[PDB]
Amino acid sequence: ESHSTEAVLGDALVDFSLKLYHAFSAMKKVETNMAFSPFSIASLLTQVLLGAGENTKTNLESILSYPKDFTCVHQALKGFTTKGVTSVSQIFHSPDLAIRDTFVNASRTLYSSSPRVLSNNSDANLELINTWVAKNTNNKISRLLDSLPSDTRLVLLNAIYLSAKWKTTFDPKKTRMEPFHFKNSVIKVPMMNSKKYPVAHFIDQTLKAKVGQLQLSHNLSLVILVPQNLKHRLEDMEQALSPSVFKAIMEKLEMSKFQPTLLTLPRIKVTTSQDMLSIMEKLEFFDFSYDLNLCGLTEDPDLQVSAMQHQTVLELTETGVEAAAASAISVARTLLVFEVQQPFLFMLWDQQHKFPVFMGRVYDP
Amino acid sequence: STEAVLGDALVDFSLKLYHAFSAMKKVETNMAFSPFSIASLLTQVLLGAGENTKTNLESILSYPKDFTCVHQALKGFTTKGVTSVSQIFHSPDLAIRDTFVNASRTLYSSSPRVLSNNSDANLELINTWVAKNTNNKISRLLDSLPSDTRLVLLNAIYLSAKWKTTFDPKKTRMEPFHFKNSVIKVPMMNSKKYPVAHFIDQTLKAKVGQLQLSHNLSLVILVPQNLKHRLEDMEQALSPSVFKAIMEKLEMSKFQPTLLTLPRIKVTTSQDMLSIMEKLEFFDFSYDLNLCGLTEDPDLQVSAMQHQTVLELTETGVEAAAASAISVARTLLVFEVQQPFLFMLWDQQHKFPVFMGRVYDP
Ligand SMILES: O=[SH]([O-])([O-])O[C@@H]1[C@@H](O)[C@H](O[C@@H]2O[C@H](CO)[C@@H](O)[C@H](O)[C@H]2O)[C@@H](CO)O[C@@H]1O
Ligand SMILES: *[C@@H]1O[C@H](CO)[C@@H](O)[C@H](O)[C@H]1NC(C)=O
Ligand SMILES: *[C@@H]1O[C@H](CO)[C@@H](O)[C@H](O)[C@H]1NC(C)=O
Ligand SMILES: OC[C@H]1O[C@H](O)[C@H](O)[C@@H](O)[C@@H]1O
Repeated sequence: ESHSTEAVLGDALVDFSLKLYHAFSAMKKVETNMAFSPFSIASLLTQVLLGAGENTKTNLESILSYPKDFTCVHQALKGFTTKGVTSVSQIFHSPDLAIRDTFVNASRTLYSSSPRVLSNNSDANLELINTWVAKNTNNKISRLLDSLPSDTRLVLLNAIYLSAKWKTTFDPKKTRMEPFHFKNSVIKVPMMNSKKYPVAHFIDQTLKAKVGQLQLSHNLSLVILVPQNLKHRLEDMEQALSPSVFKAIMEKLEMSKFQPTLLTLPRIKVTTSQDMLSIMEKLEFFDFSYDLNLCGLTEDPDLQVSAMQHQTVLELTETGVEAAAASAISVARTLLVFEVQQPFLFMLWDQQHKFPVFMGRVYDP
Repeated sequence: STEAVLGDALVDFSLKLYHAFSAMKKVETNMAFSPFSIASLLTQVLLGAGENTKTNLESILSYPKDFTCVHQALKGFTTKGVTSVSQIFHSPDLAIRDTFVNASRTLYSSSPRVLSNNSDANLELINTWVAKNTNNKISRLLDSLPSDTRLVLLNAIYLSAKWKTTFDPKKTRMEPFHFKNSVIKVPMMNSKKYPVAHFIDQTLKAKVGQLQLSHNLSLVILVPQNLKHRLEDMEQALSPSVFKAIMEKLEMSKFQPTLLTLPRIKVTTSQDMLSIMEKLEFFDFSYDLNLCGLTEDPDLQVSAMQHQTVLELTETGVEAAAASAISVARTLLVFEVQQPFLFMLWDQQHKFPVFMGRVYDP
């Protein structure tokens, strides 16, 4: 019956994540930090897909990389949900718009929420939504929006942050201002260290890059892709990172073993809000502004997604669950390195379900 | 020819001193001393020894019979990487033979000095004289002299040489070291790629690490591998045979970029060497002392015999480090110095130990 679909969804999420990666890369400036959540965006879009028809249905399916009649997905996606994030995602809608019952049941069954309703005046809503996002993200994301349209009929939202932490704590006392290769200068940045941190790692020839997985709480890992030499730039690594490439990177990593290892990386501290309409368009999906068929969601025939915000917050500092083993006094028994000293690309990958929860990159902490 | 033979003899002598020094000193103490400069001072005295004292010194110093070349060889060995002072003083009532003073001048390029008249004038004389010719590194060689002093042997020495490769001072934090069974925090130097020749010796159960210094000197470090082995038991397992092999090995062993931590080495050790000579079973310097060659005077004894080593190895090097050591190029090789350890400061050219010692607590 289902089960099938954890695998199939898994694949589709990888493919989608890259699509977003590049589209995000594009909308952002050229040497910028970014972070976004393929999972939570895909789930929000998959919520919308539930009540899409004819064209909008086939077009979403296309974007999200789902095959035809992938009905199981809505269960599967709820099943995937990690407790290592706090992921909020409501469809709002104006009073003049009337939401179908058969949708609201299916939304409740499967997404355990349902479209909310906007107040009467435009200006009342902005405070509503920012309060509502703040409340259900425990104030991590307070201000999701700075404006709404005036004629707003259908708003999609998605705030998300990483609550998970490192399995293994980093000693804060062992965190100096060490060097990082920004642009062609060198800059000095807070950098975390452990003489023996547990690390699964290897080299990939195709990317010409160092791949480093680091364990986190809730069966999440952080996968880091740094180019090996400084002679390779990040941009050209991005453009060489196929979905086929990527999937092999993870199959490899699953076999690859965590071993005590000399570790430096920076404090990761990335927050990225993004008008996703721009992105959807960048992916060649224009339905959210014209020819939008959400029959399933509503009967109303003159329908368009007035706004679609995404926001990721992501801190990985020293704090871990478990304090480090054998005090890392020396580096006895281990003879391995992984240092992160130039701009790099990262997943935050679910190990259990084999898909990317977050994705991004760091040029400058 | 005698460079080889002297080389061997100096190794053997150095250990003999090591243990004797180990013995006179307390149990978990830093020490540092110079086998070369002590041996040379004793070899100066050997020049004018006769019958018994001659054969007994020869024995101690590990020289074979009729090793006449030695005095040249030893002068030839002298490194510019140290500042080594070593005078035989003597009182006015004692008369030094001419044939000695010429041979001393020829070979040791100095000659016995003479003491003032009153005991108390001499102490200031000698400490000034040692200060002057050691550029104030060793000021106060002595705190007392005997009263009836007739023959004083002295030897101050310090290491002027430095690391080939500088250590970054910015990269020197208060990191941990395993003193006693506690842990203490001590200034520790680091380089992600320092050039280091190293290996493991099973006999000692120890890490051996050579590090290059200026003037064809190296610093050889012997740390026990695990914390489970103590230093004391490593000392007692360190034969001359063991040691000589350690160096033959090291000569073949290659310097390679390597992850390095060690402490700041900062050791100064003054020592009444009579105590040592006795500890080595050489009693001539207080009775049955035959220095016919040095003097005709028949009622002769070495009233005092001081040694003093100063030894700083901090970050300062000749050459600043290559490729900035930004990351760790080629392989991860390691040598970390985090528990008490034993060291040579070894002449590579001539193959003998200039200094020897150990560090329990920086
Ligand atoms: O964990 S570590 O040794 O780096 O961290 C500090 C440490 O510096 C402090 O120890 C000493 O305490 C005196 C106060 O008398 C300070 O002058 C110095 O900071 C330090 O020499 C301890 C003491 O609370 O605090 C931290 O753990
Ligand atoms: C509610 O939704 C599920 C399918 O989404 C279905 O099993 C059930 O029949 C629905 N019930 C009602 C009252 O709509
Ligand atoms: C000086 O010393 C050398 C070697 O000991 C010797 O050849 C020479 O005869 C000595 N001369 C005198 C006058 O003492
Ligand atoms: O590298 C040494 C320098 O580091 C930092 O830039 C400090 O601001 C400066 O005062 C110091 O001398």
